[PDB]
Amino acid sequence: GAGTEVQDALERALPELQQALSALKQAGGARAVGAGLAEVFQLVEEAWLLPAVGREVAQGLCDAIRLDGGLDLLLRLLQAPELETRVQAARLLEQILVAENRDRVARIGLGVILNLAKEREPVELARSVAGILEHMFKHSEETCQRLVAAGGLDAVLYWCRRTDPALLRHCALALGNCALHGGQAVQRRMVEKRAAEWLFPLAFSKEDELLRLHACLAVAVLATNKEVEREVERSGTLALVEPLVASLDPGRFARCLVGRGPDDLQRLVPLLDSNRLEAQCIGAFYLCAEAAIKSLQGKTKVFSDIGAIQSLKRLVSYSTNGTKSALAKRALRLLGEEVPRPILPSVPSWKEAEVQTWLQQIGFSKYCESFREQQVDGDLLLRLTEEELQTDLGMKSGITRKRFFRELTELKTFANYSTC
Amino acid sequence: TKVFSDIGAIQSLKRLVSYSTNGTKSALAKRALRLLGEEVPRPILPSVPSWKEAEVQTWLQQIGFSKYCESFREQQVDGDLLLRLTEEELQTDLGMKSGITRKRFFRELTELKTFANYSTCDRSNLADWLGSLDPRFRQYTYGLVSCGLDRSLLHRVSEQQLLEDCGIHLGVHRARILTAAREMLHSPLPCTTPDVFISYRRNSGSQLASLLKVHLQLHGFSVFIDVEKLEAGKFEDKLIQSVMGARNFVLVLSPGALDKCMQDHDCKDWVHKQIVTALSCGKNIVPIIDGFEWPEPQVLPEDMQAVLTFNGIKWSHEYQEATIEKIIRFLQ
Amino acid sequence: DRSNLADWLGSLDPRFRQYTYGLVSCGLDRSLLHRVSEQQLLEDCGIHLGVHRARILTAAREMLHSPLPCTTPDVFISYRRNSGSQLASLLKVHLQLHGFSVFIDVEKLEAGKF
Amino acid sequence: VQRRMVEKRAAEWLFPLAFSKEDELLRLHACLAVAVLATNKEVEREVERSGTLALVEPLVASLDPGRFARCLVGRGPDDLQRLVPLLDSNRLEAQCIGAFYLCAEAAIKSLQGK
Repeated sequence: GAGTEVQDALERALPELQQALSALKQAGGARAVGAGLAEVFQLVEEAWLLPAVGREVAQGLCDAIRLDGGLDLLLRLLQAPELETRVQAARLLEQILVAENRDRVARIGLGVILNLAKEREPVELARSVAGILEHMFKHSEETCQRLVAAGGLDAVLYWCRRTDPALLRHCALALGNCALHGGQAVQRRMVEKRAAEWLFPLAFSKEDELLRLHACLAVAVLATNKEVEREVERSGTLALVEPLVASLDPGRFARCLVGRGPDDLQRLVPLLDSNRLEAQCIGAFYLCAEAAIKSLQGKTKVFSDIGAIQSLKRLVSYSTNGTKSALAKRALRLLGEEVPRPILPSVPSWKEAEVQTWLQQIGFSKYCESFREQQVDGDLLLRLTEEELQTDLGMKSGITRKRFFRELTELKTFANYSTC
Repeated sequence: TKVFSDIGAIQSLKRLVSYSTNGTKSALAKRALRLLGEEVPRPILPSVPSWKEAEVQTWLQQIGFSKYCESFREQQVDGDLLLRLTEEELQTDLGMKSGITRKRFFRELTELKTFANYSTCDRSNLADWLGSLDPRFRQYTYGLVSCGLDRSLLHRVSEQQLLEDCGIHLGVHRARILTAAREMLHSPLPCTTPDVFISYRRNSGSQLASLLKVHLQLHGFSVFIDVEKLEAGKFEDKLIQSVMGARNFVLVLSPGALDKCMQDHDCKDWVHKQIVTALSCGKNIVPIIDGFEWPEPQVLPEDMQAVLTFNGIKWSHEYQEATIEKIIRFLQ
Repeated sequence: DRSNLADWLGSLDPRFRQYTYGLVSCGLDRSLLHRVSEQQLLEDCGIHLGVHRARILTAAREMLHSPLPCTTPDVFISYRRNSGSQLASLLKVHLQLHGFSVFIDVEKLEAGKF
Repeated sequence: VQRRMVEKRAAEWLFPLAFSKEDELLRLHACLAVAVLATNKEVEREVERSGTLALVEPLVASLDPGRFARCLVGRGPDDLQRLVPLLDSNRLEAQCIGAFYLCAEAAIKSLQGK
């Protein structure tokens, strides 16, 4: 297996990590410390930059740094009043924040980081600080809330008036991870601090493409917050979403990844079941990119259990948006799934045929027989009832009935009536 | 390691994590769970509205009701059909024949709702309102908002409806909420064009233009930005009207903006076009120097040379706040 | 319980105590007992002796009548982080027991927000 | 067809090949051959008399699944299924070679995640 090869690369790097750890123990003014930092940075850099299976190599490296020297070492280096020390150490952090690294650095010394945020002048420093927070806003709602009480939100917002590419990429990605990982009152805090009004200069850039894309994923998941929905819209930012999604391509940046796990994907399907245009389009976009990637790897099963496939059968069935429908179909075919036809809006005039078609298009094809028996058509459908279903159509589970009526409503919600 | 089971804290230790939110608490709980060598459950999903059948099964296990996971995957119980589960539904269709079971399942279901998030479904936080009423009134947030009700409309519900539609059964709670509502009506009665146009180089000043937009909007200034990324389609049709609608006219003097406006006597340059129309309508024109060097008058077409007469404002990328208050002093 | 519906039912009748949980499992307390219906006490609170129902209820409408249930620092503590800490806590206790809004440097870090 | 094979001394010519001191995949596949043959009871008695199934278990012991699973990067949903009958047989050789190839393809399909 390749695991032996990863162990091989480790048997090389771990000694280098010991050399570094040694080099860090001597409290050099700015020379030996910085040297050790810079080198161990490259050691884990080529680990991430390992063209072979090198992800888990870097994971083992950060594991060793946590089990040998921990983070508290680096934490104290962050309180060393010398800039360069802080900067380099922060760079190191920026590459070592694994989930467990996040847990530790949170529990022990996130407040130190919070002290680093108050100072923002060195663009190289600020870049690192931003990325660190970005990874940290992925940890826990409590962690976020703490970052919110602290100027852990003020800093990323102050940093939206500068021009560093990686910095702004960090800030956008950060606030996006925040909103998706903050919590109800947290999104509140976001908008109440003019969050969208500072996601604006970034999604609007003529400079970077992933910058705007993520910067719009942010406002998009925000749109899942009805409570601030009205303020988000008033910011004048959700306009930029659909044009941009139209502009770019799923695959062209799916290959800029090679993406997510079974939980960073699932935190997005709620973007597809929303009521708003922006959430649907960005959701279909990211889902199409990850569908291409997971089909390349062949891991096309996760989507089913998280179940976006059903939604992808709805952002077309009752769709009306071209870009939305196109991206949805593209993800459906990259997942190799039955693209349904756009159903007929003149639901009054549905004959038994489209009744059967529709019955399938909701995964209730299991009843198509019963309905073709009872001649359910565009009228007898819309006036279906409880006793009718449960008794004559044998749908014995109200839990079924409760669901069928749900979809039936959404259908009517789409249904046209110019005939009746 | 057997005493804990019979005293039964293990169940609690599966709850000081499941609906946990405290890091130290959760950590110590997991540590005890592993020292007892017990299945640490995952922190369940707060967006209970959006629970698919999967997490429904996961949760069903995480309460020791995995014995029903089969029945629920059969009935497609999800983040909605779950929250609206009822007595007859459970006992009859889901075969949970013991009410003593049902009484317990509903107990946990309540605690779940007590934790459940609703940022997708509520619109005006009936959640915290019920919460501020009673810390355990939160258990009917979805029970309500599944009936088109909110703050502003709670004041006219009947008691009966709250029994029939909202599915609450503790008549005491019914009277309590209702009385709270008629008071919500009484003391906290829920009652019922541009000013600034942005002209900017399509690439260079775009960044700073967005910055100015943000600033002035945060200061309450109706600002119009050239949202279009094409500079095409309707060639100078609606944007000119937007110019006419903005009393104040903002222009970012970015490097390389005016050289494509020089000697465009054909009025082809959209920026130039906006310059001419804003000049003609006598708007409050605001040019903003940032890295741009002043050109010759004659090299510009006469219809746009008038901008050189207005005050140039240099932008400080540091004192952007002071730069913006200075900018605001010029507005009308 | 939060406000001892227990002893209240007790002071009413030594064997009325048998519905404490029967009540507080319905969000009721002292201050809110005065507006329960009889029916609720049959349906929600699950008591069945209608005599007891009338008796409690009558007691409540009286609870409303005679015993109607109605609705920054002054002192800062500076102390050595280790030496005076004990005596500082003592002073805190004393002055609080005397009704003095006292602020103690609760933080054990002397760090964070400097 | 397997009849025709053995009747033409098939195993007796799979012998010089699974016995090679030269190639490792050569013998391995050369033994997979006699192994699936062993699923033929009708010739089972002749296969055994050829004196070839002896070499199977020693060889399987010698080599490794992964070391040659990486010599692939394997099969599809039908070139795999034509082998599980090697695991449900009654004989030692079929079981061992079947578990071997299955372990290699399990490593590969886990690498891909399939």
